[PDB]
Amino acid sequence: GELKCICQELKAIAKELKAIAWEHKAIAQG
Amino acid sequence: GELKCICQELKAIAKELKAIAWEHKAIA
Amino acid sequence: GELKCICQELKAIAKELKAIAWEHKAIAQG
Amino acid sequence: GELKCICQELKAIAKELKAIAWEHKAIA
Amino acid sequence: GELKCICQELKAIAKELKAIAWEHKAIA
Amino acid sequence: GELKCICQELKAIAKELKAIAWEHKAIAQG
Repeated sequence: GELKCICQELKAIAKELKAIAWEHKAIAQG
Repeated sequence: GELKCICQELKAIAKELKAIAWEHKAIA
Repeated sequence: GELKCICQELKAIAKELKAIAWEHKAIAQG
Repeated sequence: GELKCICQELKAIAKELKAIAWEHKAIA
Repeated sequence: GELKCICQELKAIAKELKAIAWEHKAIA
Repeated sequence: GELKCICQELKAIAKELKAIAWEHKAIAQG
């Protein structure tokens, strides 16, 4: 069960980092 | 119990990153 | 020994990200 | 398939962090 | 030696995040 | 093969976070 959780949470982490990346780009573009 | 710990900490990490993401949403 | 280290370092990582999150909120609040 | 998933997601994470890093390069 | 590598890299990651955190402390 | 990938990607992640850290410091220094 632990490995499934780890997979799931890393998916969430990748998701949020993409959001942060897109927000940085948006901020830089004015 | 290491794998359980790893799962738990990653949950926390995901939570904090969401908080950071929603902050960036603000201020464009 | 490796898995213990991994657990320990992820604890540290979660800690620092919470710090960063709180600092962002503080910055946004003026 | 959990280990494969973990590998794949870490790839994505590395990719996004590089994007963030290059943004910071801009604006000094 | 993969698990050792993972441990080592996570140590580095924690270190860099602490640096980033203390930067944010500055500038409020 | 999966563990090798995980090791490799974490190396990349550590690398980018160091870059981000250095950029923050540079920004703070004016």
